[PDB]
Amino acid sequence: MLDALNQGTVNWSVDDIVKGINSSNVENQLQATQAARKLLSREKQPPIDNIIRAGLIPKFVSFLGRTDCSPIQFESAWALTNIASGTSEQTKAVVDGGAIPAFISLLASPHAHISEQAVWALGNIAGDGSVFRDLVIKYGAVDPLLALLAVPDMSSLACGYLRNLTWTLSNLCRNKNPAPPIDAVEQILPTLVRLLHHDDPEVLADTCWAISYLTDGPNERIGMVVKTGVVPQLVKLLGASELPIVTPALRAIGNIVTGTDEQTQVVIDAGALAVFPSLLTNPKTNIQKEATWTMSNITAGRQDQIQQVVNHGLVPFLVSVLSKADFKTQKEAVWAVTNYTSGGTVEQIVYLVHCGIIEPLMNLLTAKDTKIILVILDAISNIFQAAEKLGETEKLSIMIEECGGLDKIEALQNHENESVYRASLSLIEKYFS
Repeated sequence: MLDALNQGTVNWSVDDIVKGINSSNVENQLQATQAARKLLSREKQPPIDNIIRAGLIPKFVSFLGRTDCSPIQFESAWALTNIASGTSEQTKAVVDGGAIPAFISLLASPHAHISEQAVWALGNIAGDGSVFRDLVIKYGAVDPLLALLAVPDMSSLACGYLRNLTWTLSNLCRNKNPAPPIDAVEQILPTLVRLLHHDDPEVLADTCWAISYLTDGPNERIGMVVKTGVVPQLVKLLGASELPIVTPALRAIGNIVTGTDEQTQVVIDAGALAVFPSLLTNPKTNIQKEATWTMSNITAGRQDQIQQVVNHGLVPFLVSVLSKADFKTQKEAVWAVTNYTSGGTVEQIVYLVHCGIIEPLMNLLTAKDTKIILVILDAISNIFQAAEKLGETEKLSIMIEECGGLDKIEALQNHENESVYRASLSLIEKYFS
């Protein structure tokens, strides 16, 4: 019944656990609790419902408060968490048994490894959905969670512990319907901001993820993030060599430029455009895709913003990706071109055409995707409008003819797709007759 660690074992019955856990002997209570966490920590087929049916949750929860015996606090935190990591109903049973406030009080243990358990517990529950997340917040988890990081140097804290607390904060930032209560976000941001200057790769990755969640919302949310001055540091991390940093850094920058024109300018002012050559030629196609998407949202902005895209020499990269990247990225490149031609100046559209946008664009008119064809034709239209202003519609017509583009446009003349038939007929009637 005891192993060579003097702990309870997986060989204890529920009968045994119930007896031990109800004893006045503290060592017996601890062994019963160890036997329970060992049973419940089996990855596969843990007998969670048997422990719940033995009415044991309220007892495990009161053990969380047993300062006289930190190992009992640890072992019961562990068991409860394992229970909570099960079905939604199993989690709901842990919560209904009062575990959240008890975990929150446990953050005050002067034992790092105990307060660490509480952080871990609350992270698990918070991430079990928006509803639990809000319960964790409503019960007051935020203040004590942050107080653990209110120290002079974060580096006084062990890497493991910091990783664990950062992970838990990012779950308080995660999910929608509904999104995190705004005042909790206000409270948390300044700490995330300090975390982005820490130099542990996993801490940085977790914090970038949290920021990406906060920036996935209405502009009010984007603004809050932007107003902290993190954007520059986010841009620095875009440059990081670690893909697990670059990926959420990129998502966050991508989200921010879906915001207002001023919000996008903060991104440009921080020097993001300079990182785009390495992103747009990054072997990971997901990065190319996210990067091109971001670029599509910058070329949807103002003319002096489009001008910075040009000034950083990014247009040939865009041509390159429109030509010879995987299709999902090519779709973002179509958007980037359509946006750029929708808002750019005449001179900017002349430059885009001199970079050789036309052939790659025309080639995509064989795509079997109606949305994409209609957008490409929209882009074609915008380029023609600029040629009108120079009285050069005809020289563009000729550029389109020679790279096989008039053929691809003629090929859309099929009534089976009435939408595509009309778009393409009009274009043919106006500039190819």
